[PDB]
This record gives sequence, C-alpha cells and structure tokens, in this order.
Amino acid sequence: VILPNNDRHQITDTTNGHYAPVTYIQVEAPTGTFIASGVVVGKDTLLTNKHVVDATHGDPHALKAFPSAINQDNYPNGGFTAEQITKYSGEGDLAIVKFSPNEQNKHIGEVVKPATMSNNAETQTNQNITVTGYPGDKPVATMWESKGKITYLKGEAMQYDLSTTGGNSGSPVFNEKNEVIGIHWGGVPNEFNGAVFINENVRNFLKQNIEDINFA
Ligand SMILES: [K+]
Repeated sequence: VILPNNDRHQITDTTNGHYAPVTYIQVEAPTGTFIASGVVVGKDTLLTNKHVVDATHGDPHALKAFPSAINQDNYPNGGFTAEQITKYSGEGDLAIVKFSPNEQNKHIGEVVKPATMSNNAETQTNQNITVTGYPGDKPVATMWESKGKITYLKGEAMQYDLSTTGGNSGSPVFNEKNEVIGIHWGGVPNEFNGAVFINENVRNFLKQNIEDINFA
C-alpha cells in the first residue's frame, strides 16, 4: 500500500546485477488476468505468495512467468509455464512454484542466475532495504525498486515503511549485500507493509523442498 515514504525508481537494464531473477507473473484465469511478482531461486524454482498461487484455482498451467521483463511485450528471456505448486505449511503467505523448460529446452534458472538467500544472522530493525518487483499503478510489466527501512521483526514476520501497490505480491526483499531476506505479501492502509521473514523454520522448509537453493 502507499505510505508517507513513497520512494521508487524504475529499472531499465533488468539483466544487470541482482535484478535478473526478479520476475513478472501473469495468472491467466478465464475470468480475468491476475498480475503479480516473484523471484527465481533455483534451476526450476521460484518463490511467491500463497494468494497469488490460489488465483490459478488449482491449475498450475494458468501461471506464466517472465524473468527480467522490461515492459509490455518486451521479455528478454521469454516466458515459462508452471507445472507444480507447493505451499508453506506454516502461517506465512509463501509458496514454491516449479516450472517446466521452455520451447528452446532452457530452464528458468539457467537463462538467469538464481538469487542468493541470506542466513539472516545479522538482520535487524532500522536497516535499509529495498523491495523490487512489478507495481500495478505503473506501466504494464515495468520493474521498480522501492526504498525504506525495517520497522518490525518477530518470528517469521517482518514489517517496513516503504511503498508498494497491487502487483507487488511476491516481490523479493533485498538487504545491502543484495541477498534475499524475505518475501513481500502486502500491507494495511496507512499503517504498514509486510513480508514473510526467512528465519530458521522457513529456511529448513525451503532446503527440504529445493535441492539447489543457495544460502550465503
Ligand atoms: K534440461
């Protein structure tokens, strides 16, 4: 949601640095198109929210992903279709999505370099972070970086003061070292925005379900 701190920048060179794995998501249901975000973390895997996955109504083939999308109809790495979904067993709004290779027999985690996950051993309140993804109040399929600070940490929940809008669901949260520390889910009008914090419980869950995930 939009907050007093509305500090966002557009990323035009999406395949440079840590931006490559940031992904644009489109869930093409027969009732309409749901837009969201996510991040590639393995050869065939990506992370996003449970509510974005629920928009498929149980059919994974309805979920399409375009890594490093620059703008409408400008996808440098093309798109990929989902084949399997696994939801987190805890309360956190988190889900794992596995994709099948594309027409050129390429893997989503091969055309782009998977993101590095943080151990979160030094993460604390008041540190500067960024939430990067695809906000729905901007031109279709454009990547934007939002800047702010962590304001709350408890268990597997985290809150911050930066702005986001519908479309940002599933956007990765990066620390200064450019490692992923959490996954954005949404917020509460005029109060805050929050994400799933990748603590010990969540980390164990990911390692048990993703063979090649990389933790720093
Ligand atoms: K292959």
